[PDB]
Amino acid sequence: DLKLPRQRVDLVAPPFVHVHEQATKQGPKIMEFKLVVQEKKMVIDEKGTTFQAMTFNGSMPGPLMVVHEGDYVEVTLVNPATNTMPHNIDFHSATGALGGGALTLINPGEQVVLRWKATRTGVFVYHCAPGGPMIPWHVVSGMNGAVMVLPRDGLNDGHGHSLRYDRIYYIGEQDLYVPRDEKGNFKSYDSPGEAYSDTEEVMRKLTPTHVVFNGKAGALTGKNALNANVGENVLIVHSQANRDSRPHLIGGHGDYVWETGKFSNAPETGLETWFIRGGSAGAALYKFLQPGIYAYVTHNLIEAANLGATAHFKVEGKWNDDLMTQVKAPADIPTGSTNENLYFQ
Amino acid sequence: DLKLPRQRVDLVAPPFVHVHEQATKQGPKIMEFKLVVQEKKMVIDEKGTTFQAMTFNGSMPGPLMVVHEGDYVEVTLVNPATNTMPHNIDFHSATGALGGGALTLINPGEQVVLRWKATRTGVFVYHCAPGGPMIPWHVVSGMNGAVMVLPRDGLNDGHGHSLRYDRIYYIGEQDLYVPRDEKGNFKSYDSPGEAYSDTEEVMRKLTPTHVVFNGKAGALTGKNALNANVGENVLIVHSQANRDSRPHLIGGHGDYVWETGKFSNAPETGLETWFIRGGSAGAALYKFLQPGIYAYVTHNLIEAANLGATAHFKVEGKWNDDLMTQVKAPADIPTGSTNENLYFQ
Amino acid sequence: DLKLPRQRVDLVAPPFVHVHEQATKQGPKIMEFKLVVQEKKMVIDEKGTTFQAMTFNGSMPGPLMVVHEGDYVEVTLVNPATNTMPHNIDFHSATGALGGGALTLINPGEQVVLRWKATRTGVFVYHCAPGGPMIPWHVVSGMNGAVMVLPRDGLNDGHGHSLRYDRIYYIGEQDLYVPRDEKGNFKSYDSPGEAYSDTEEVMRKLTPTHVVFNGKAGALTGKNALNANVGENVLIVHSQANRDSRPHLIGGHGDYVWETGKFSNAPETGLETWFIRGGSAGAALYKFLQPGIYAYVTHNLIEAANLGATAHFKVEGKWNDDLMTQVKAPADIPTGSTNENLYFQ
Ligand SMILES: OC[C@H]1O[C@@](CO)(O[C@H]2O[C@H](CO)[C@@H](O)[C@H](O)[C@H]2O)[C@@H](O)[C@@H]1O
Ligand SMILES: OC[C@H]1O[C@@](CO)(O[C@H]2O[C@H](CO)[C@@H](O)[C@H](O)[C@H]2O)[C@@H](O)[C@@H]1O
Ligand SMILES: OC[C@H]1O[C@@](CO)(O[C@H]2O[C@H](CO)[C@@H](O)[C@H](O)[C@H]2O)[C@@H](O)[C@@H]1O
Ligand SMILES: OC[C@H]1O[C@@](CO)(O[C@H]2O[C@H](CO)[C@@H](O)[C@H](O)[C@H]2O)[C@@H](O)[C@@H]1O
Ligand SMILES: OC[C@H]1O[C@@](CO)(O[C@H]2O[C@H](CO)[C@@H](O)[C@H](O)[C@H]2O)[C@@H](O)[C@@H]1O
Ligand SMILES: OC[C@H]1O[C@@](CO)(O[C@H]2O[C@H](CO)[C@@H](O)[C@H](O)[C@H]2O)[C@@H](O)[C@@H]1O
Ligand SMILES: O=N[O-]
Ligand SMILES: O=N[O-]
Ligand SMILES: O=N[O-]
Ligand SMILES: [Cu+2]
Ligand SMILES: [Cu+2]
Ligand SMILES: [Cu+2]
Ligand SMILES: [Cu+2]
Ligand SMILES: [Cu+2]
Ligand SMILES: [Cu+2]
Repeated sequence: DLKLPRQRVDLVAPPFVHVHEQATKQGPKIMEFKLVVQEKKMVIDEKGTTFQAMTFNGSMPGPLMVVHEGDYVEVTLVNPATNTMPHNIDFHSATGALGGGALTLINPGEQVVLRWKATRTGVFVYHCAPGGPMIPWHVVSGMNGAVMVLPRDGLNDGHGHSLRYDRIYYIGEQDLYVPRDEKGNFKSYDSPGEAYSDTEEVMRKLTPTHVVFNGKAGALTGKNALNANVGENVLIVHSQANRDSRPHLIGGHGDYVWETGKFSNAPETGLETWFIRGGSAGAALYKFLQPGIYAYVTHNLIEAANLGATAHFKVEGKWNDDLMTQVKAPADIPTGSTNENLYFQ
Repeated sequence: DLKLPRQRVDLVAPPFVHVHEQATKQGPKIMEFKLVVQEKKMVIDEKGTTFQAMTFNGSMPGPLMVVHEGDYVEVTLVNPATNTMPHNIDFHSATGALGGGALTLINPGEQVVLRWKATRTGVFVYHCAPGGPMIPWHVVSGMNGAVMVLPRDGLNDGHGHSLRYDRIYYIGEQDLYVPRDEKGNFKSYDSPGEAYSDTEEVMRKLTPTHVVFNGKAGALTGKNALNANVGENVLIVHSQANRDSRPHLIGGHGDYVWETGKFSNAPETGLETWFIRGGSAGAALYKFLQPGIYAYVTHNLIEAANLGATAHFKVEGKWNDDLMTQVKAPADIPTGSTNENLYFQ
Repeated sequence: DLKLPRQRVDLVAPPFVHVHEQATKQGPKIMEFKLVVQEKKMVIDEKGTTFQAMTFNGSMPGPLMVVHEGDYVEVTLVNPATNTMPHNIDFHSATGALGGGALTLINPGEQVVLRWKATRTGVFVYHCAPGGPMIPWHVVSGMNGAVMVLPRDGLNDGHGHSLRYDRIYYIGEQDLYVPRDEKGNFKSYDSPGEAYSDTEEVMRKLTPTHVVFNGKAGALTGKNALNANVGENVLIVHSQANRDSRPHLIGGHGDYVWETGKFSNAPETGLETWFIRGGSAGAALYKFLQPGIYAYVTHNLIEAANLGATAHFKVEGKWNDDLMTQVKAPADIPTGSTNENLYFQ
């Protein structure tokens, strides 16, 4: 019925993004994606805490899908017979049938094929939503990702100037609700169903035990730091399917930020910290101007430092002393200093 | 002193809205409204939990008032002698005297008449605010609503195009703080004053026990779903007098969203999820393009599914297979499938 | 190497702001500031609760620094030998080295001199960030302030009209996490290090015990209310280094609000309530139109009334009955009233 060309897309694991064009002269295509549900125990923190995760394609977040405005997205959702639970998918990018949820409920051993027209530009959450209390539980178990629908002319600054990224990273932020025993130790379970009742009790109090990027504390630090170079314009897509976040690049800015995540709106310029409303994706462009380590956090610093929500960028390049310089290295305070005359003493 | 024409307005119970014009050629009027305080026990959840509510006109939220820029709003606030508590009203739309609170404190058996000039366009919270700790307690007991001040030319897209709604609904979202006994069961009381001390202890921990639309879990689901038709442009006014919310229409979008709720600002286009800051109203326009059930949620899905914060729209019309279609109904996974070669296994 | 003129700035205690120009015809300068770290026990609430604070210049918040775009900011950070902890500083305004943190770690008895170029306009957080879990702990112990980088032409409305304030106030909002004993009483400690382990446990649950302006409940009420006059345009800078806030001026508005706090973006007009994302500063201009007391709150009214987050403005001037008037003072309800016929009874 459609007859458009069909293009198969091979998804890649976050924080990386499958190859795509920003600007394109190709016409609308049917862009074919496969997502395979995987329930599995995963390690979420640096102490080895495990929890019964439920994922799209084995990762938290699910992979970033990228298409262009006016493409059709044909998703094969697969629920392997090794799974225990029904699953489905809601695309916040899509129109109708609860974002596709009402057309994609599949039992273990089943798959389903949904097509949705990419009529709305931006970054959007996709997440599982089987019904009722199963909706939050599948989402905070890991079952959420994002899709980016680019304008065919690529990004602009909303003032008639093209914007182009050298690199793109997808940061999925996950709130997790891990039960504790009477001693305060995280509990383990043999299956998601066995973890449910105790997890729902934690969920109800609305306070995550962990807030993680790329599915675990430390996922995107040290060896797995995100690479960049001075002069590169980097797009940082950030999603949170359930809970607000306030992203901040420590020692940088958001040059161009779509915090509500929709490219029909002009981005804000020069932000320190932006805001991802729970149930959405946003995006920030930044041109690195200085080398070194940058931390990328939610700027609830308790969440960032103590519940897992810090990533690192390692940026190669030459230091710019005009932007910042240490004028005097740490030195003993002048014995002659008169700090005891200061107005606040 | 004023001499302008006086127009009496009959308020209607949320989520409906009293009849009004969007664009008008009438000049400024004195728009006369009556709000009557009602303290009463109300059922808030589907298990029959009751709590000692305090309301404007017997509803949570209070009714939506609609006037036009440059109208004067003359509110008679009535505090029946059957009430136990002083009450007042703060209009976030109004200028001076703590929004009118400092001019409207009335004991049981009293009424008061306040006039405020509608100088600021948008949707705004109104709420009770008697002083001190009584301010949050009266508000999270139910004593909040909204007023919409339309431009005389009606809504625009901020780019010189008129916007007109076919239908308007008012979604008041209420955080509730219901005490529990040592067993975890919700406690009942014979009066608001008797509930206060235990409720303040819950309030202090900043975690609601319920987050409800139109005063109770399930208020706007099943039989009470909101009606619409394909092709109708629907305005959805959302308020939260105390606590942030992140509205989302599942399977739809916000075509035009004023999340900060003020019509002097151009709306954002094509949002997935928006943000109502506690202490404000916002509004979203959406043109329905697909029939069926839509859920309207705060996209903290735990709040939505587990603490009461889901409404439904039932939309009549023809399905558009071009926007979305089920290409293949659920089927067993191809025995020939090679999902064990997938990159994440 | 730089040779620009050097201008020393004497900081003043919040909520006041050191003298500065809005529009300037001076060229870029090296603006010299000194911040001295002070660890000290401070009183945070009206019951006399103390906690082991850590401050810049003895205040919560740290003082507001004001410079202009293209100035260089040369900060001497001093860590007196009477302190117990290493400290540093991260300027969200600055580019490189984690905002300066990675260049400013100083032990007790040391100082350091950092220069950063003011390339980004707006209000920005600065805060301590020594590393790891010490980052949130130093920030929620008090170690955060703000810097404003004005355009050289001063503020504009983003529509080619100059905006000028008559007065400026800096409201730093602080989330505090004070341990409680088994009885619910706040605990005291002899040193920050002794308070740490019990404070980290409170921090982890993400629910402050206090949310204060200018370092304590009641800091900016009664005798310390903020002064203004009818007709004055007041800039209200609001920062929160760790946690979201929703500012509201009760009986007023935000005429011009930069809630994300960056002057390259046009402000929103006529807001009721705005949103400061944790890790940022924002700013609102308001022209007072009515005299009397205004409360300035976070519009989580529980936080405002019950956890300390209310300031007052006392505004001198003549009452404008056209904007608002009490038409009828409180009176007994007309015996003849027919309120029992009302639709909601
Ligand atoms: O806006 C992107 C895309 O959405 C559609 C619906 O699929 O239009 C919606 O938004 C338009 C612009 O705001 C409105 O004019 C329209 O009424 C609404 O349906 C597409 O038409 C549009 O290309
Ligand atoms: O958090 C309370 C209490 O629980 C203990 C175990 O008894 O540690 C648990 O909690 C810590 C913070 O979440 C985790 O680091 C640890 O993994 C977990 O087992 C106590 O150490 C702690 O005081
Ligand atoms: O903005 C709506 C309405 O508010 C008033 C005050 O009642 O003006 C305020 O905002 C104006 C536009 O931002 C400012 O120019 C003005 O200084 C401020 O008092 C009305 O004048 C206006 O019609
Ligand atoms: O929530 C804790 C604990 O309390 C119990 C009663 O002992 O149930 C209460 O809490 C539930 C969630 O809020 C409610 O559904 C119910 O209405 C309430 O009485 C336990 O069932 C629960 O485990
Ligand atoms: O934007 C203020 C200031 O920031 C700099 C970097 O110091 O520019 C950044 O943002 C510009 C405008 O968005 C971009 O064009 C640029 O690529 C980015 O580095 C300065 O150049 C500018 O004056
Ligand atoms: O808050 C719980 C419980 O603790 C007590 C002391 O036993 O009071 C403490 O908590 C109050 C609220 O935070 C504070 O006003 C007071 O300063 C603090 O000591 C009880 O009174 C209260 O019920
Ligand atoms: O600047 N980072 O917390
Ligand atoms: O798309 N709704 O959770
Ligand atoms: O209007 N203040 O809560
Ligand atoms: Cu699922
Ligand atoms: Cu959703
Ligand atoms: Cu009241
Ligand atoms: Cu209010
Ligand atoms: Cu410090
Ligand atoms: Cu920071």
